[PDB]
Amino acid sequence: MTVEPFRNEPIETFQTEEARRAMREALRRVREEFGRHYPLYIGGEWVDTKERMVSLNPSAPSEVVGTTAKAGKAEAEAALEAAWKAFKTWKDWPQEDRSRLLLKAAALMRRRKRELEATLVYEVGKNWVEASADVAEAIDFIEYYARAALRYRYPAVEVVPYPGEDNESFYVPLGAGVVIAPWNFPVAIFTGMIVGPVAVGNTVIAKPAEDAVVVGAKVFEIFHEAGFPPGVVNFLPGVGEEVGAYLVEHPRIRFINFTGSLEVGLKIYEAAGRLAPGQTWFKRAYVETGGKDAIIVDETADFDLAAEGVVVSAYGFQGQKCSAASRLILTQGAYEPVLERVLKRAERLSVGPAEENPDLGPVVSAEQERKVLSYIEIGKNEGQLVLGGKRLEGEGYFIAPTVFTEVPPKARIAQEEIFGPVLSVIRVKDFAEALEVANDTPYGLTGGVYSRKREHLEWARREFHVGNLYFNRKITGALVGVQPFGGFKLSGTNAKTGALDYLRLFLEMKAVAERF
Amino acid sequence: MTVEPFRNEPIETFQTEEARRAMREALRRVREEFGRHYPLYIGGEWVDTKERMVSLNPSAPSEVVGTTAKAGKAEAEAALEAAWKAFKTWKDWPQEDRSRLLLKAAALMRRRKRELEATLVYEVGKNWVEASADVAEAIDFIEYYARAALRYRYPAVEVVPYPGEDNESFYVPLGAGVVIAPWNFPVAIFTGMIVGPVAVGNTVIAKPAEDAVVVGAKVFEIFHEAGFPPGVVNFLPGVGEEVGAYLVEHPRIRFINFTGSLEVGLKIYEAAGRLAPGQTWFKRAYVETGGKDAIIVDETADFDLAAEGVVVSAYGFQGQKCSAASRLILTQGAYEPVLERVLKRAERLSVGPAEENPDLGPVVSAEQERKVLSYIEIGKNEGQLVLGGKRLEGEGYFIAPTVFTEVPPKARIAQEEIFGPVLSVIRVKDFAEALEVANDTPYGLTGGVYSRKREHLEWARREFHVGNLYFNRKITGALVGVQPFGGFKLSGTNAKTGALDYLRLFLEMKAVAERF
Ligand code: NA
Ligand code: NA
Repeated sequence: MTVEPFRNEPIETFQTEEARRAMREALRRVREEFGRHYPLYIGGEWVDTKERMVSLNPSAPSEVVGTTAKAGKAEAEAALEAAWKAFKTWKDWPQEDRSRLLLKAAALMRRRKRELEATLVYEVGKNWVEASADVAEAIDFIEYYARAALRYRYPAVEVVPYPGEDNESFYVPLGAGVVIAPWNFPVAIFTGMIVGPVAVGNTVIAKPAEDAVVVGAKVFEIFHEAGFPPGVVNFLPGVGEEVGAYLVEHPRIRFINFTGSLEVGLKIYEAAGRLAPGQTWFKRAYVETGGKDAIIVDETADFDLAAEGVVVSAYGFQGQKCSAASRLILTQGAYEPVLERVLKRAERLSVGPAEENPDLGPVVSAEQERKVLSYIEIGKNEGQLVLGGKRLEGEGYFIAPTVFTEVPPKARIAQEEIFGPVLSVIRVKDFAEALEVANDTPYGLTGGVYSRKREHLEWARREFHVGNLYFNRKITGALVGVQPFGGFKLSGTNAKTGALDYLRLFLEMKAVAERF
Repeated sequence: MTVEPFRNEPIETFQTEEARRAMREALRRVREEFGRHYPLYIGGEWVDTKERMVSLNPSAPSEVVGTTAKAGKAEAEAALEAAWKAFKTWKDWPQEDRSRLLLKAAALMRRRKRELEATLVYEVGKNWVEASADVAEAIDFIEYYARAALRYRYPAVEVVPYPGEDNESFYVPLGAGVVIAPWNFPVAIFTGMIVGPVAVGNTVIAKPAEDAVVVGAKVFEIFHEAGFPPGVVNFLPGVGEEVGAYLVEHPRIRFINFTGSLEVGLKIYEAAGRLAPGQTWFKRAYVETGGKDAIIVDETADFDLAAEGVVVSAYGFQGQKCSAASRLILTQGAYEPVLERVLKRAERLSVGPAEENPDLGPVVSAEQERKVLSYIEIGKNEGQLVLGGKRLEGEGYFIAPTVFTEVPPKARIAQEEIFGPVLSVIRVKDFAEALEVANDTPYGLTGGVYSRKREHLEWARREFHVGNLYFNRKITGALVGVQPFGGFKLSGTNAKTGALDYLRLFLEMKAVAERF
């Protein structure tokens, strides 16, 4: 099969009247549908339940954006049966056929981009460009994995020949697994985590984050329309740990693909290591578990450029990114000039209902707000609050862009993932100390350096121990294909998304010799 | 760096007078050297201990092949410190330099081939050709991984370009890890499990199997002579669980490479899933955990060819292989002709001291002998004993080639890995039933089919669910490069040895972007 070379889906900036008009139209359609109910999707059909889940607007939490069905263990077992039944034949599809199915799904998603963006705006409080980046990335994952999967097609393995024999090695999919998706990229990462394993012959049971069940269902409408055979992909929104735990611990779950908090990732990995009664394999678990990401700026940097990149990195989607700059490490000569610019830029950021395209919408839920406010309280004892640090007026979960300075490297706010608009500024003597401070956390996801000194940049290339490192630019928004995404240390298992290597994680190899 | 394309090291058959003469002299010199003491190897030096371990000749257990130092927790910690210290600079060696070091080690091993084979004969009771295949495979691992490592060299990752930026993805080694090696291939697999990680910049603490500590020490002599920097490879023979448990559970062990029993493998995988106090990463654990491997024969096969291949697969190295044919599955039309041929061939097999180059030497230890004899007692009550089934006379651990027939597919002797010269013959209606029975174990390592029917071979290609499948030939002796080796299900994690993919397991990826 021959398609155009992969390119990334353009991220809409809404600079044209037509773009703005199209968004307003999408926002109107989506809100007119706030009354909709979305069932489970199991074995190729929408399956409702007696109990339901409610999805709220974080910019107006008294407003319901939709309701969904609620899976328990029984529906989890039904989905598992459907997934294994589907696997028996889905595994035998030619790779070209599976890749075409994905390409169809990408084309349908592209055609519904505005509707999906507008759903992210209302359901998770993304502003317009954050919303567009999320959906574009989801399209990218489907387009990239469709093509990348062909690189593994029968028989892909390079082997040494032997006289009088055919020696053939080839990959085969694992089976049925469970995807446990995050709320902060509930189209992009939700889609990527499902379609990567599915592209090469696996089948998947997907549990959306509670906060983003509506947009998850809409992605499944796309899967349904694309025509994935029954049981290949399944959708199980649920409350609390019931569904996820049942599947993670199940003897017949073959793999687990997880993105979310370290607390939960650690439990998943530990459970994956155990042989459940009657289990007949070693479970694979892929976890991406967040970061405490730093930007270093030294005295040679373009300070204006640095301040812009820090502000985008720290406060983009309200700092609710595993990639967010939550630490700003400044050498002596960079401290005053950089901090002053960061403060001036940050104090101008607007915060309000996401649909108005503010610089920041609200945090995602009452629980997120509680967590972020609690860390702000901790931060008041550990550093010097110099900007924000409070809830803003309205029922929406609006929190001001927050900055603490003179933060000790080993402070709780300098070590623990806050996942909100809170930046900790750390002052260091020189570049060597900046690297030491950058490295001394349990995590290793993203990092950045602003500097004009080549020796400092190339030193960081070698020694700033993070999976995704960026020089003289923002540290968020890794692009599929361009920047393989995934970390070191307690940021997870280094499963690089948007990379050729990702699909190998969902395959095993068979070696077959015939002696003639 | 440019070297000749990889070829496998030829396996000596000892058919020429020159080869016999060389081998007799090598065996004489090794025997003359019985009783020699080998210390631990830690941070570039041989380090002795007060306690010692004894290695016996399984063909004449009153004979002490040698003794070694015995490591406990303190020596394990000293080795870990040395391995992390070495890692700091070893990771920074150009890949060409590391690869050249492996090539030197291969050249030195090649020059000591006869001595190592003779050490295997005396220490683990391999006959001459089994010893030669073992050493040749060790040489192959070093040659193969030296070349394969270069395919991963800076910056190896294929990424999509982006305007105005350099995007550079590359691999880095993980750190210091522990190797727990088996007694049955204590040159080949001991070597491969160590030099693979080490090739790409990792460092290793290696624990030899208790029964094979002398040959492990000799491999370390080669490593020391080759000039691996201090700390890069470390040798810790020990008794029982102490050293292995201490390292597997350690917060500062980065990875674990294991080959041995399912029982032990399951505990290792479970422990690697836990975060030890102060641990700052998700451990990787690679395990290869044995098999219950079948050869299917149908009525279309060459029955004499099948019987030869079955006897070799079942009884080579006394059936003490993860790859050994421990099940013979015969369709109704093949049952009588193949079984009669197998019986006639097996009853002619010689058994005696390994130095005599018999068809079968002894099993490896008194405990192994006990276990195998216990399973023979179990088998007598499950199927029909038709050959052997007893210990022979002599102090060496000699067990007769054993055959049970009309074995129920779910019998313990048809399910559990006996690891001795015991073949279980299962009679089935047809090929479909043969595949069902072949698949219905918890394992998935090796298997074979003797058939002339193309439809049956190609059906097995798709449905006989084992990592290493062979048609119309023996199912043991997978060659490095030619047949990537590793299984499915409870045969382990499908870490394919002697394959390009093996080295990827010991690397993580970094993505570094510079916006100009
Ligand atoms: Na919501
Ligand atoms: Na021994």
